[PDB]
Amino acid sequence: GPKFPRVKNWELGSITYDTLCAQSQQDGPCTPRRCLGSLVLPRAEQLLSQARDFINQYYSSIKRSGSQAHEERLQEVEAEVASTGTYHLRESELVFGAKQAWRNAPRCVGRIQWGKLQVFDARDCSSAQEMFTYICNHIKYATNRGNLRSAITVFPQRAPGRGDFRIWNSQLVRYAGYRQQDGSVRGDPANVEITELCIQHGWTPGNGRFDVLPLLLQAPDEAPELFVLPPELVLEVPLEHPTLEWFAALGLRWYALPAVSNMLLEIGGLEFSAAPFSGWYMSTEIGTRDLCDPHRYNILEDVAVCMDLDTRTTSSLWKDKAAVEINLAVLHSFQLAKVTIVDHHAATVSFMKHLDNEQKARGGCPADWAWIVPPISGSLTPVFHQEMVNYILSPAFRYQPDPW
Amino acid sequence: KFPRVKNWELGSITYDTLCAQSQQDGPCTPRRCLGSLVLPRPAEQLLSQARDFINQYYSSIKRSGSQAHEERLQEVEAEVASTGTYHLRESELVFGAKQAWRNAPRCVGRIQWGKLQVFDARDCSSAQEMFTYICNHIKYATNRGNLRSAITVFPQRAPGRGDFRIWNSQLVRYAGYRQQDGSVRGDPANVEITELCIQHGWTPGNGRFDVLPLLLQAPDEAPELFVLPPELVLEVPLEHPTLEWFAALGLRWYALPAVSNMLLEIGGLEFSAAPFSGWYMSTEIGTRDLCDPHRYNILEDVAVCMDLDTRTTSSLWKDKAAVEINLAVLHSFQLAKVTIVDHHAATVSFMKHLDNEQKARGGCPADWAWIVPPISGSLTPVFHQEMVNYILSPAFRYQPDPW
Ligand code: HEM
Ligand code: HEM
Ligand SMILES: Cc1cc(N)nc(CCc2cncc(CCc3cc(C)cc(N)n3)c2)c1
Ligand SMILES: Cc1cc(N)nc(CCc2cncc(CCc3cc(C)cc(N)n3)c2)c1
Ligand SMILES: C[C@H](O)[C@H](O)[C@H]1CNc2nc(N)[nH]c(=O)c2N1
Ligand SMILES: C[C@H](O)[C@H](O)[C@H]1CNc2nc(N)[nH]c(=O)c2N1
Ligand SMILES: [Zn+2]
Repeated sequence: GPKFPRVKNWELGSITYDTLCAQSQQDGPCTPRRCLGSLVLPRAEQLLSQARDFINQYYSSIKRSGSQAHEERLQEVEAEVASTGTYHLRESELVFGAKQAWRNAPRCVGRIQWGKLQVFDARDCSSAQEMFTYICNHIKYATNRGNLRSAITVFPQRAPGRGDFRIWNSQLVRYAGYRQQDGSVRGDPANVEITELCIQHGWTPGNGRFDVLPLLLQAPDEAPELFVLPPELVLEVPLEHPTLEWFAALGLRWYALPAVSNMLLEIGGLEFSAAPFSGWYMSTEIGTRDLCDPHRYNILEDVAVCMDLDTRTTSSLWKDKAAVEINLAVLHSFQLAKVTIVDHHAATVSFMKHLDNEQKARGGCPADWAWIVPPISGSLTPVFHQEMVNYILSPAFRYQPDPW
Repeated sequence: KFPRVKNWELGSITYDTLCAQSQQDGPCTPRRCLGSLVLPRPAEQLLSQARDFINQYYSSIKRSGSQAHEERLQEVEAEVASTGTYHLRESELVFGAKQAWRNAPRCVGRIQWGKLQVFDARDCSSAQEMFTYICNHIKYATNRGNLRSAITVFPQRAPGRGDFRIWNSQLVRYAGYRQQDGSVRGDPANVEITELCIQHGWTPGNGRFDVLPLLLQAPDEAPELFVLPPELVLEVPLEHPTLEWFAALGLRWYALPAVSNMLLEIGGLEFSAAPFSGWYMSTEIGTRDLCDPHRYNILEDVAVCMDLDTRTTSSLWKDKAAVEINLAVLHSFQLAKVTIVDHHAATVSFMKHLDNEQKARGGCPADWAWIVPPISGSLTPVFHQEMVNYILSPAFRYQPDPW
């Protein structure tokens, strides 16, 4: 009977109703006529009502809803907008909003960790050199010699008629992709453009499969400046397999720290164009997507040849078998090197726990089924059997187009 | 207006224009996507669905606007106006059936859509006759292992009476027997239907792979029980190409996947019993049927045979055993010479189908969550392909269990 989306788990037969989706103040790309759930990108008074709503969220979370401190903050916000066209978050409001944005992110399977996020405030930053210092500090804290810690650094918000703080790299740590004489790519094909941009801005490039890119950092109304990360700060894990002795001879490696640098963090209508955040990897990200996507490192055939598989027919399941060993290699190598990582089984189990916590706390959890289900062994994980409702809540992270 | 659809592996983009032909709303709204939900919960109407469908039929034979087209629209007007309903010509039924398959967004096997044997069983008046028709279908579709797609269409729904229904969800299914210890012997998905069969007089077996009888219901009658002749149900014992102990697990599956509980809708008419069959994609058996925790749940058994470390998720014992179970399914079907398709072959052919449908109709409705296989998703090309989901008619439609 409840007038809210009914949500079922088909493994366990259990039912919930999502009431949180009523809080959503932003349309996705679906209509009654057609579902667009699988698209990667969907394409004055406004600020105030967004600001008012965020402040209500803040005072709810500290249980001071309706208090005069709440009403005074409301009054203080609209008087700021009244005279400057914008307003500013208090420190504890920023901390709240950043965690809430992570909590609200439908595509993230790691949200059980949402309440544990180090928020570095960098809203004082005023140069690209200073952005560099801030980022190096973030990487150091976040990496913590392999005992990885979730973190976000928040640079100054968009200002009317002032250029943006931007990190040009899509991640803080990524490998170069060098377009070759014969059309092929050495390194990571995903990163051909950013690699070419780094060179155009004066970077002397390497010639390897795994060259850490430098950072391209843009302070307001200036050309971006180039910064090389000192190698001692970028922790990497050489890949070996627990029983296949030859795997180490492949010279494969990956970096410890997954750190998104190109997303817009929106809080109460305010927009933080540079606010890089980092966690730790789920092993499928490296072992399945990064290493096996045809349009990435594409190592599946090489590994299956080493494994002596029949690569000439689909029904030998050579792709499936090779992908499994590569994944096991990612896990074993990170474990050996004492770098935090989580396999897709533990990650999804922990996300089911998170669904249950959020059901109690907020009456639902926005989630993108296609992104939550891992790219190998999907139905072997509990999330495969769990219906999910997807909607946009704010605070939010947002994809933003490349600044070039 | 028209959604951009992108393949992320290849960089190629199409636009879906077919979706403007959808007449029926799905579960999503701009506020929230419900695309992952398995089921979401007069004469003038029927006349326009009928006109539209007849328009589709004559268009498909390139006789659009001809005398036979106009006179067939008149026939339908006249029949509906006098009786509240009408009847399809056999060739139109044939067209409608193929098109309902074509339009099925959860089906990865649609490259085959133009090749479907259609049995007209609309002259059925008893559970007995239904049983005979079902037996011909099975024998025909099975064809000693060289499987052939088929559908049998029983009499349509009528305003003045109950439905023809097949109580079973599939024609061939294994029994599930609830035990004293609250565990299940056989297939846990079929405990309820096994219990109905027993209640309607079936003497039950006691194995893990006991083929269920059929419960067939003619209008307003109690369902009747019919045992499938064991020589008609082709089965495949499962063994592994290199792991010799696998055969000892005594595992087996049936050759013929035949859905018997869906409703076929054509030109506004509803066929409540219209069982259809193709051939298996190996992951349905290897991954879902055998490995789902609420199914035969054999993963831990196999992984232990393979001597894997089960104590820890990080050894990827589940992933290892799942692949070997799938391989055993493929090998066993190929050895027994029964048609089967692996998920790589199937999804590659589906990509081709998307390309064909783009040229033919300017799109293809597809449910990404159902099209992407349950193991090795991103290792298939469909993972990287955006898809657009919507309801076209003719259609297969889910219907609730008759009891
Ligand atoms: C703590 C360990 C974490 C794990 C294991 C984790 C896991 C994941 C995974 C597997 C994805 C899908 C990525 C892909 O397929 O490319 C993802 C996406 C995402 N994660 Fe988490 N995450 C973690 C921490 C964080 C943190 C600290 C934040 C932000 C504060 C975050 C926010 C996001 C966002 C916004 C996305 C969507 C990215 C996009 O749309 O490109 N995650 N995460
Ligand atoms: C010829 C070989 C065929 C293959 C390889 C194939 C493959 C598949 C697969 C893998 C699924 C999803 C099954 C699941 O996860 O439960 C499916 C669903 C479906 N198939 Fe096909 N199929 C074939 C033939 C047919 C035929 C002949 C029809 C009807 C004439 C058909 C209509 C459907 C429908 C309506 C669904 C959705 C069923 C539901 O919602 O329960 N398929 N198919
Ligand atoms: C077109 C486009 C849209 C979009 N929303 N995201 C992307 C990039 C997706 C993407 C690719 N590689 C890496 C990531 C980061 C994933 C990531 C982030 C964090 C914080 C932890 C963790 N385990 N994993 C994200 C591209
Ligand atoms: C609650 C519910 C809803 C729904 N739409 N379908 C189902 C059953 C789905 C289902 C389960 N087992 C088996 C099948 C048959 C799938 C199937 C059908 C055909 C014709 C060929 C082929 N290779 N595979 C379908 C259940
Ligand atoms: C087309 C499809 O939406 C796209 O390939 C998605 C599918 N699911 C995904 N899921 C995750 N976690 N990451 C991705 O990059 C993708 N890609
Ligand atoms: C909740 C989720 O939608 C459900 O488990 C779906 C996912 N994808 C599927 N895909 C196929 N082919 N068959 C299924 O039964 C399912 N189950
Ligand atoms: Zn949707």
